[PDB]
Amino acid sequence: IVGGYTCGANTVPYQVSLNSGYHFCGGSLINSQWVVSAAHCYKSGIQVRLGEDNINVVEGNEQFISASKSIVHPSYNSNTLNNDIMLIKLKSAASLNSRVASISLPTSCASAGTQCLISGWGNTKSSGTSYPDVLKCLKAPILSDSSCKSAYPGQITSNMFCAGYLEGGKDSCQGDSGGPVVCSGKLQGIVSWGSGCAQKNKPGVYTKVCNYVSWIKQTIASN
Ligand SMILES: NC(=O)c1cccc(N)c1
Ligand SMILES: [Ca+2]
Repeated sequence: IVGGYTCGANTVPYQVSLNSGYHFCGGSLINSQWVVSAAHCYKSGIQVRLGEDNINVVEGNEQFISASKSIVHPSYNSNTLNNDIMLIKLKSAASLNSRVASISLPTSCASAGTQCLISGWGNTKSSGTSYPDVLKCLKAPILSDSSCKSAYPGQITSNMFCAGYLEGGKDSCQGDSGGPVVCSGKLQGIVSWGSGCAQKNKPGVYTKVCNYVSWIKQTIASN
């Protein structure tokens, strides 16, 4: 997260870290058994880390649970990142508490201008590299579809939206991928891609979760 702030420990209790020997992506807990992330975060051997604040220090509220299965969206296109969404099932159910909690799925899509909370452990610099140990947060509005498509002509599908600031300076970045965009208490986005981070006229692009609710619910119910 570039241009954000330190969230505070366990203030985003649905945020998870995906770990394969190291943190590599975020995700969101949607029930005690299932996490949503980005398809481009797929790999085998994922351990889901819940209850984290400093990802390099055991602070006492963590749960570390191996994934038993991962399900990439059937229409995911790795060349264009269309349908950049996957589901991860936990080998054992998370123990839900105030610091490990699920986030509700949308009942409809969110409007442009709605303010959202984006979070992650990704890079905090817009040129160069610095990774935080603690979770970072950014408040940012959903941008109009026209401003999104203007910024990325030929690359935005109906399964993507932009959020952030056309002036630059505040954005998600490498290492935030797969993590949440929450608006009005619902998981509306997944950190997906962008041209650099926090650059002018290049807002972050997010997977449009509201298009996938039926797929999520049916997939979970059958797996
Ligand atoms: N360009 C990047 O490193 C990146 C990755 C994920 C999200 C965003 N906004 C940017
Ligand atoms: Ca920790």
